[PDB]
Amino acid sequence: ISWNGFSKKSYQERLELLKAQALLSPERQASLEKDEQMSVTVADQLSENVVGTFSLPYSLVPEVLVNGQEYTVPYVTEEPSVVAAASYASKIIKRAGGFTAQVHQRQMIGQVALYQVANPKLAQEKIASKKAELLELANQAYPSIVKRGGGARDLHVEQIKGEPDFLVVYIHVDTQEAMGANMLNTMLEALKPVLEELSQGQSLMGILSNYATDSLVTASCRIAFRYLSRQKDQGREIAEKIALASQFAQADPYRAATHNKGIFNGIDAILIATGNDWRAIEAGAHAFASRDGRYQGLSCWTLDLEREELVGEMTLPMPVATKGGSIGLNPRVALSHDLLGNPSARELAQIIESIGLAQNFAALKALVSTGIQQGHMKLQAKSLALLAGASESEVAPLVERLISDKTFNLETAQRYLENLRS
Amino acid sequence: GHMKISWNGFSKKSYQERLELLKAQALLSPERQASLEKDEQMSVTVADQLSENVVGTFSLPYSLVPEVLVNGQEYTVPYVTEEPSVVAAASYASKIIKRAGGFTAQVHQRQMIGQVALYQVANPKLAQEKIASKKAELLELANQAYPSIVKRGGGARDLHVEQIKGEPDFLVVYIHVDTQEAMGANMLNTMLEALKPVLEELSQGQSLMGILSNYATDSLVTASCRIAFRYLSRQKDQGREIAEKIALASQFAQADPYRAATHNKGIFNGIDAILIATGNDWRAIEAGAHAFASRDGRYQGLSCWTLDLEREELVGEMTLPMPVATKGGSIGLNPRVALSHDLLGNPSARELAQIIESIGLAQNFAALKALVSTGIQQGHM
Ligand SMILES: CC(C)(COP(=O)([O-])OP(=O)([O-])OC[C@H]1O[C@@H](n2cnc3c(N)ncnc32)[C@H](O)[C@@H]1OP(=O)([O-])[O-])[C@@H](O)C(=O)NCCC(=O)NCCSC(=O)C[C@@](C)(O)CC(=O)[O-]
Ligand SMILES: CC(C)(COP(=O)([O-])OP(=O)([O-])OC[C@H]1O[C@@H](n2cnc3c(N)ncnc32)[C@H](O)[C@@H]1OP(=O)([O-])[O-])[C@@H](O)C(=O)NCCC(=O)NCCSC(=O)C[C@@](C)(O)CC(=O)[O-]
Repeated sequence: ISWNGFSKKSYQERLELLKAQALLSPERQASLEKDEQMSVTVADQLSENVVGTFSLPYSLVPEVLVNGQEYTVPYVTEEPSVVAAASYASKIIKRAGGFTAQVHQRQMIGQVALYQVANPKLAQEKIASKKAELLELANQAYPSIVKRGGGARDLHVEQIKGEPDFLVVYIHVDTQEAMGANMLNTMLEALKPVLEELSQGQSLMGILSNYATDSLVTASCRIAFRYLSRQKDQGREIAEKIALASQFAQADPYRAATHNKGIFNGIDAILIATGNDWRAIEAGAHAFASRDGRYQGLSCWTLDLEREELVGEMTLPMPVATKGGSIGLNPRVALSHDLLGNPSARELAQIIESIGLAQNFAALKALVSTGIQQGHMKLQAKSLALLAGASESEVAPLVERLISDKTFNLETAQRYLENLRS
Repeated sequence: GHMKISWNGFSKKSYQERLELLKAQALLSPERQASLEKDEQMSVTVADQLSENVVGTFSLPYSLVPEVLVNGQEYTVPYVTEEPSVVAAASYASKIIKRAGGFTAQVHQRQMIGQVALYQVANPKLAQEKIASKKAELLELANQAYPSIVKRGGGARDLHVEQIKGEPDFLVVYIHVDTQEAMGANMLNTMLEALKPVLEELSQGQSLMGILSNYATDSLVTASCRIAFRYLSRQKDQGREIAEKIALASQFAQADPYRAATHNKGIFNGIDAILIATGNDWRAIEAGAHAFASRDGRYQGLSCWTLDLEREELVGEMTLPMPVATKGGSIGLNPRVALSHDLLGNPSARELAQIIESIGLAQNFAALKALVSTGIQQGHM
């Protein structure tokens, strides 16, 4: 069964189409049809001073092809056109072969800040020359069930200049599937007393870093010009303008901020659905956006003129998880993982990275062609046309006559739908 | 000050007791209090209007951060977060800072920046001089396509052109528009799209895009607190060391981007919580603020904590772009978002921006105080 015409289906028809796809078990489908929410007693366990619950929309972005595997992505967003834009971009890019994505590394970085170090140079080399014992110390409670390529893998000391000067020790630990810093804090808590003794300094803090450069993930798409425009040869011009738009985000931070914001309309939507910490992802990615000395766009769009293809690519820190937190407490988050086929943490990271590039593509394509206002008043005319009882074959001629008028309401679509039937 | 029911021991109250205490405060109307007691949620029919392909609704916790004193006015702040200890830390930090006199905050400006990128300009210098010398007609043009914002005190205020070098060269026109209580995305892009045809003619170039910018440097807001050392520790003699170590933690975030990211992440645990509660766009705030953190060439912490040794006080300060809104979006559609604005006394957009700016510094304060003293090992309650 295809997702064609899913645009124009009603809420009840969307749930029947999802049931036809057979993506959810009987229990999860029923849970979704009752619109089961996280209970107040559960929310009382996740947060403090809880006095109720707050609800947001829950949507589906279909036909997300990542590495030859197709997914139905769950979105949680309150902003109109975000889901429609990701769905439109996902369909086009699926026709172009889908996304290719990889996880370069998956390790979390912890750091211990030391200060009041008499000689940072000798302390740097003294701690460095005990790297083996320091990592052996950090690995002593995880000798084999973790020490199979996981565990504390690397350590190094660096002199960070400034006011004052800090001696920072970075530890690199294999994260596994859970969002548990229990691994990290066990290694940090034991290294702090030793690092103080080796450096003859004082420890300021031992904390995880959300600048997760040991968890980079890249996704890419390759779109033939013929897929960008129905017109003859104008798919190349749209491609040229999308590559220019990507260079603008590299040149002006005022554009980079908006460029990267559009990326995170989708990334945060799937991060919320899957119960992931979007503040950590937003921080690491936006810090990553200025790694070359200036805040620039997080994705690149270039032209392959000889193959006649538009190429998109984006690398971000994406240390997402599939266990822990609200994943096992929020029943709709568990349903979101089931919906995606229970992907691994690395597989989920490549799906999120792909929808962010898909979200970015739909924004740039609209900005450089029709504009972003046009696409905002076509979805209203569409939703108002469905509330007026229009069939699928008559939505399009009703939207053209509604969008023709400056202002239209439900009473406007109803009168026009009646003339269409007269 | 007494004669007003206090929030002491609110941590230890049960869910039903929290609603009774909130009812005793008399902050919500009979309808809003009842709406909260029924735990009224946004319906699927309403959510159907906010998003596409809606197949249900997604629920998050909804919490209260009490005793948020901003500019001598006290508030009960609503939080929507799924992360444990976030609400507890913001409540704890707000109580201490309330004892220290609360927050002082200001709004420097409240204008949105839109931009039109031009390329293929034969003479960018002459095109720059042609567009600049017609600022008056261009901004009158920008206000003629959105007349309703002019009738309420707002609209396009300033314009300027910039030559951005590179490959290729861009000629970018920035407009500064007064949005009033709205975030003004629909407003701005409507004005930009109307300027695009004219700017093409003035420059004899091609328009690439006309779009709002989330780098809202015309909407900076800073909040600050001033905490005597005696308030930093219950021992009333260890507050100096706690103060010194929080200032060191604040400078670590200025020196190491690996710390700055975590430092700024803790800020937005609270900022995003109140942005969701009030129906505001946290993606826009996250993007502009994190871009703002690298304005001096390196990604650094967004807040400053310094020592006033002669006054024996810890000083905190944070400036962020905060172009929040009180009308539009899901405001007035999500019944809990309208309840959140009522709970805060229906503050103006500028007053709301100073509450959000203050709670972000309060969140940052509680994190630094813990990392530098007990540490954040698990903190499971
Ligand atoms: C929104 C569209 C797709 C409308 O464009 P359209 O012409 O109305 O599309 P369509 O209705 O003719 O159908 C084409 C396909 O698009 C999908 N689709 C189309 N409509 C719907 C719908 N109601 N609900 C669900 N899916 C929809 C859907 O897959 C559909 O296929 P179908 O199902 O018919 O076989 C287009 O105008 C667009 O891509 N706009 C871009 C909006 C965007 O990218 N992001 C929204 C956030 S706005 C923002 O501020 C971010 C930004 C833009 O600033 C970032 C930046 O500046 O870089
Ligand atoms: C958590 C406390 C307050 C406990 O520390 P404590 O002193 O043992 O708590 P307490 O019960 O003794 O103090 C009571 C008061 O504190 C608040 N409070 C205290 N407990 C609760 C509770 N269960 N529920 C609701 N409110 C609570 C509340 O205001 C309460 O007022 P009262 O009811 O007594 O009148 C303290 O240790 C703390 O502030 N820790 C900071 C933890 C934190 O910042 N969490 C945020 C998420 S972690 C994060 O952001 C990542 C990070 C930190 O790396 C970012 C960064 O690096 O900056």
